[PDB]
Amino acid sequence: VNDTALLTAFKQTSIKSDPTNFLGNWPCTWRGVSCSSDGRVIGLDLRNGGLTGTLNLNNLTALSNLRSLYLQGNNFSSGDSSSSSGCSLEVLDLSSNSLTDSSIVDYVFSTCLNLVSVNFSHNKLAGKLKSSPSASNKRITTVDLSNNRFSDEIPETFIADFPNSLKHLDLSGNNVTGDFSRLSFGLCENLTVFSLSQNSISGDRFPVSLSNCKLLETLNLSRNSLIGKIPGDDYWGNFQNLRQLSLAHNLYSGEIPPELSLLCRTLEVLDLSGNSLTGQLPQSFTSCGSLQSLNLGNNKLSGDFLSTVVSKLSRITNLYLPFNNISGSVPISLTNCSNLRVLDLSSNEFTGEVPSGFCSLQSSSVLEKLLIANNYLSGTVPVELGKCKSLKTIDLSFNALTGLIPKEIWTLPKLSDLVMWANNLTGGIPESICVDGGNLETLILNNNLLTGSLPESISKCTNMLWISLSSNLLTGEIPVGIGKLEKLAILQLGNNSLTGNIPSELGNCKNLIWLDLNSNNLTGNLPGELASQAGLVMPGSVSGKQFAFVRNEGGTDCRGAGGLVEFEGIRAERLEHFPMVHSCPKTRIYSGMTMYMFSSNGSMIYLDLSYNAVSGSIPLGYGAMGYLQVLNLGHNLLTGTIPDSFGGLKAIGVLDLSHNDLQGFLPGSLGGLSFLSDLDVSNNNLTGPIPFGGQLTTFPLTRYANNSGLCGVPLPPCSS
Ligand SMILES: *[C@@H]1O[C@H](CO)[C@@H](O[C@@H]2O[C@H](CO)[C@@H](O[C@@H]3O[C@H](CO[C@H]4O[C@H](CO[C@H]5O[C@H](CO)[C@@H](O)[C@H](O)[C@@H]5O[C@H]5O[C@H](CO)[C@@H](O)[C@H](O)[C@@H]5O)[C@@H](O)[C@H](O[C@H]5O[C@H](CO)[C@@H](O)[C@H](O)[C@@H]5O[C@H]5O[C@H](CO)[C@@H](O)[C@H](O)[C@@H]5O)[C@@H]4O)[C@@H](O)[C@H](O[C@H]4O[C@H](CO)[C@@H](O)[C@H](O)[C@@H]4O[C@H]4O[C@H](CO)[C@@H](O)[C@H](O)[C@@H]4O[C@H]4O[C@H](CO)[C@@H](O)[C@H](O)[C@@H]4O)[C@@H]3O)[C@H](O)[C@H]2NC(C)=O)[C@H](O)[C@H]1NC(C)=O
Ligand SMILES: *[C@@H]1O[C@H](CO)[C@@H](O[C@@H]2O[C@H](CO)[C@@H](O[C@@H]3O[C@H](CO)[C@@H](O)[C@H](O)[C@@H]3O)[C@H](O)[C@H]2NC(C)=O)[C@H](O)[C@H]1NC(C)=O
Ligand SMILES: *[C@@H]1O[C@H](CO[C@H]2O[C@H](CO)[C@@H](O)[C@H](O)[C@@H]2O)[C@@H](O[C@@H]2O[C@H](CO)[C@@H](O)[C@H](O)[C@H]2NC(C)=O)[C@H](O)[C@H]1NC(C)=O
Ligand SMILES: CC(C)[C@H](C)[C@@H](O)[C@H](O)[C@@H](C)[C@H]1CC[C@H]2[C@@H]3CC(=O)[C@H]4C[C@H](O)[C@H](O)C[C@]4(C)[C@H]3CC[C@]12C
Ligand SMILES: *[C@@H]1O[C@H](CO)[C@@H](O[C@@H]2O[C@H](CO)[C@@H](O)[C@H](O)[C@H]2NC(C)=O)[C@H](O)[C@H]1NC(C)=O
Ligand SMILES: *[C@@H]1O[C@H](CO)[C@@H](O[C@@H]2O[C@H](CO)[C@@H](O)[C@H](O)[C@H]2NC(C)=O)[C@H](O)[C@H]1NC(C)=O
Ligand SMILES: *[C@@H]1O[C@H](CO)[C@@H](O[C@@H]2O[C@H](CO)[C@@H](O)[C@H](O)[C@H]2NC(C)=O)[C@H](O)[C@H]1NC(C)=O
Ligand SMILES: *[C@@H]1O[C@H](CO)[C@@H](O[C@@H]2O[C@H](CO)[C@@H](O)[C@H](O)[C@H]2NC(C)=O)[C@H](O)[C@H]1NC(C)=O
Ligand SMILES: *[C@@H]1O[C@H](CO)[C@@H](O[C@@H]2O[C@H](CO)[C@@H](O)[C@H](O)[C@H]2NC(C)=O)[C@H](O)[C@H]1NC(C)=O
Ligand SMILES: *[C@@H]1O[C@H](CO)[C@@H](O)[C@H](O)[C@H]1NC(C)=O
Ligand SMILES: *[C@@H]1O[C@H](CO)[C@@H](O)[C@H](O)[C@H]1NC(C)=O
Repeated sequence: VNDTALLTAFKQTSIKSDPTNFLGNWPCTWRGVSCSSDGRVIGLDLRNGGLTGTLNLNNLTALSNLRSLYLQGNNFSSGDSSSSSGCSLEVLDLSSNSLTDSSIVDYVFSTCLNLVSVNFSHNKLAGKLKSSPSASNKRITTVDLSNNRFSDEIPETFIADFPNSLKHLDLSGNNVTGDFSRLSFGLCENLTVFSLSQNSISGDRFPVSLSNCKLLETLNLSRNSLIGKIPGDDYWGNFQNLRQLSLAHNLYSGEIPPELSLLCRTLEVLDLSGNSLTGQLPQSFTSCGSLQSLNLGNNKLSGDFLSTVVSKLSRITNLYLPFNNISGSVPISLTNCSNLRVLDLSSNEFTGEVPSGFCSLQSSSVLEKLLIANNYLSGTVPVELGKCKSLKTIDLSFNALTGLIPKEIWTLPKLSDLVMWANNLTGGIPESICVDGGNLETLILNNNLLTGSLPESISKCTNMLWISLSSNLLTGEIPVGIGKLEKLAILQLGNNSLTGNIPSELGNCKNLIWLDLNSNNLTGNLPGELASQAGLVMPGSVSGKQFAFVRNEGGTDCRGAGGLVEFEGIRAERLEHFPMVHSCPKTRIYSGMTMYMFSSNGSMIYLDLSYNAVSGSIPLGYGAMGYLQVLNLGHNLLTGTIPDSFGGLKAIGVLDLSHNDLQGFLPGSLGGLSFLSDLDVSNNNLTGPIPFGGQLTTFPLTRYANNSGLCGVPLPPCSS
């Protein structure tokens, strides 16, 4: 069994697909294989090779001298059981694969006594935790079981049963359970990084052994169900080296113990967000000269501690306090934080004016992100913000601002996200956008009082992902240059007074997936190029953004098919009381993060053109939109017939064609539409039988009413 042969064996009895030809030259000359001088294999590096196969580690460990095995970033599944061979690995990397049989972990823990670092992260390893590395293993230092599918309670001695040289143990990203106080860390020597984050571990007390981890640098216990008070008193003196602590998204309550400031000699990161903490950051925390990231969001904190305490922290660079009860005016002492790059105070009870002193710092300010959404700020957008040349994101939405958008905002060089919807801002969009100022990714100013037209200059914002200007007082034509924005994914211009034709150039927007021009004054014909991207849409950087969708539940009497709104830093409760939510008698609020449902070769997703004066026939190409979930062409002057191609709108759930002048029959293929949950073809001149398949026979009468001779259930039968 020569080493040269085993790899070829592995290549034939494992690899199922090599679309990149990563092994075409297949001992030492081969790709990924590193050799020693004596002519023995000691390393196999096949990371990110797009390999599809079935890994059985015993066929690689047969190699006598193999100590390095990199298979991370592939599509390897788990193979048969062990053929009983000897292991010599020191480094093993099986990350980002499709392993499922966790026996591969029991084998590496039983054998592989020279194992230094192992990583199974981002696989599908299932089952309960059981085996810890062999006691004969005297070198293992880092072990990463994170982001798998492990289950059930953790063994009481699991962590403690690790060799004494362990330094880094990552168990985050599974669904293990258990009262945390019953878990033993043992003497917990040499341990510096430990994470149980993102599991279902309960516990109202910490285990006593944890206090033995005197060398701990990162303690991450976030996204569990730990309850009670944060351990105070002298407890945090055990961790004289702790640099990062996270107790976020647990069930902790009470005040933040002043004794937690024992970590302030070395603490660099604290995340206590997502609990039910009250009071303020105790004054004792002034000694945190090393703290860089303070995240206390989604709690119930209040008081003046931003000024009494946080302003005294010099190394602060990332400050998060959104979703709290902090009232009053924003403190100006926060400018004494000279190294502050990101600041988030959204969803508090702030009053007064926008903070601006950050920019007139004796030096240039490094502030890049300023977020104060869902507060009660008033006045105008300070022109002083134009001095913060490092600014990239500005979120002032859902305040009570008024006045114009200063020229100095639109010329901030690095600006990227300009977000101030749900205010009373006036003025227009400069003709000098993205030319003298930053090339934006998001321009979200819906529900304001802006006026004028949309500058043709918008064509210069080639990085644009999301435009929202709905419910303003805009006029003019939609500039044809919009078609140059090939990264533009979302475009909302509803509830304005726009005139002209729908530009054919919209079809050049390669990534456009959401188009809302409803309730304007547009004329002309439906451009056929709006579907010219069906089956070609690539996903893009617009994904991963907080949104909320308010579904108007009032048929066609309610204008538009709902409301999609950017929702960073905003409370749902504040939306459910927005009068535009009362615009429809009945509503439901969906919320989440923007996420494509196709990896490539997609189509448009949302199209609302209702309440205009567009005329002509429905372009047949519109039936090709396979991922289209909404099509609202209602309330126009459309003529002709409903294309039978509409039978290929497999993803559609809402289809509004009412209050037009459509003739002919309903395509029978609509019956094949398995997600069609809301159809309205009433108030046309449609005729003939209603398609007998799908949900079309169960809809209310009002969805077919006022036509010229429709028949069939739910209408009277056509034969009488
Ligand atoms: C422990 O451990 C843990 C784990 O376990 C961790 O955690 C982590 O962390 C991290 C950090 O980073 C993160 O990541 C990140 O994130 C972000 C986002 O975030 C957000 O969100 C998320 C999500 O959420 C979700 O999920 C969850 C769970 O799963 C839940 O809970 C929720 O609810 C949700 O869910 C939802 O959704 C989903 C999806 O869709 C679905 O499915 C469901 O159903 C629903 O619907 C989260 O997670 C987060 O959280 C956070 O935060 C918060 C607030 O803050 C808090 O509370 C928490 O705790 C956390 O925290 C954190 O953070 C913070 C701040 O914030 C701090 O402070 C602390 O410390 C911590 O850390 C939130 O909410 C994003 O953004 C990202 O992404 C990024 O990155 C990546 C890589 O990694 C890439 O790829 C991408 O793209 C991006 O990037 C960016 O950035 C960069 C830089 O770096 C660059 O490069 C790029 O470009 C970008 O940029 C930007 O910008 C620019 C300009 O500048 C432009 O251009 C562009 O375009 C853009 O825009 C990431 O991913 C994660 O997430 C976490 N996880 C967890 C689990 O949590 C921690 O860390 C630890 N700790 C310690 C150690 O201490
Ligand atoms: C700290 O701030 C939070 C967040 O703003 C406050 O919680 C909110 O308090 C209002 C008070 O009316 C709650 O509204 C009530 O809720 C239910 C309907 O959900 C109903 O029983 C009442 O008619 C009323 O509308 C609101 O739901 C609540 N928000 C959340 C997310 O729980 C809190 O009151 C503030 N605390 C102090 C001491 O100021
Ligand atoms: C832009 O369009 C609005 C509204 O017109 C559309 O709706 C109204 C019904 O609301 C309907 O009458 C019209 O045919 C379109 O479907 C215009 O404002 C409306 O003007 C009509 C004129 O009869 C008045 O009866 C309405 O009260 C008035 N307002 C509303 C809310 O309807 C507006 O004039 C148009 N602007 C331009 C520049 O064309
Ligand atoms: C920008 C993209 C990525 C998106 C923001 C994406 O992330 C969202 O998931 C987006 C596609 C989701 C969020 C809200 C959804 C609608 C909510 C709703 O009330 C439903 C009622 C009924 O069930 C109908 O049949 C289908 C309806 C209309 C849904 C269509 C799909 C929507 C729009
Ligand atoms: C690991 O090597 C063993 C030993 O060659 C492989 O087991 C054989 O697989 C072939 C092909 O499927 C069968 O015909 C034999 O009956 C198997 N047993 C033997 C030879 O004793 C095994 O398939 C290899 N595993 C992987 C994942 O490559
Ligand atoms: C990764 O490999 C898995 C199998 O391990 C592939 O999943 C199969 O893909 C075929 C099409 O090639 C489907 O017919 C099967 O139903 C799939 N099986 C399972 C269990 O999902 C998967 O396509 C591969 N992914 C790649 C190469 O990106
Ligand atoms: C479109 O935007 C306008 C902006 O004025 C909204 O008009 C509001 O309508 C309500 C109806 O109850 C009035 O109470 C408000 O006073 C109006 N706003 C203002 C600023 O006067 C309208 O609701 C939006 N939606 C549509 C037309 O469907
Ligand atoms: C998915 O998109 C790809 C993009 O590559 C399409 O395939 C290529 O399209 C480009 C133009 O973008 C042509 O120059 C290539 O000749 C195409 N290659 C092919 C077809 O192999 C692909 O057609 C799209 N798929 C669907 C279902 O629309
Ligand atoms: C079908 O058309 C009739 C006639 O226009 C509609 O009845 C009108 O309803 C509006 C508001 O609902 C009233 O202001 C009118 O006075 C009504 N006219 C008559 C003659 O009664 C009816 O609502 C339409 N049906 C649907 C489902 O839209
Ligand atoms: C582990 O800790 C023990 C006792 O403190 C020490 O002797 C040993 O050298 C440490 N091992 C490593 C690899 O640091
Ligand atoms: C505009 O001002 C009025 C003043 O009464 C206020 O009620 C309204 O909420 C403001 N608009 C917003 C916050 O979008």
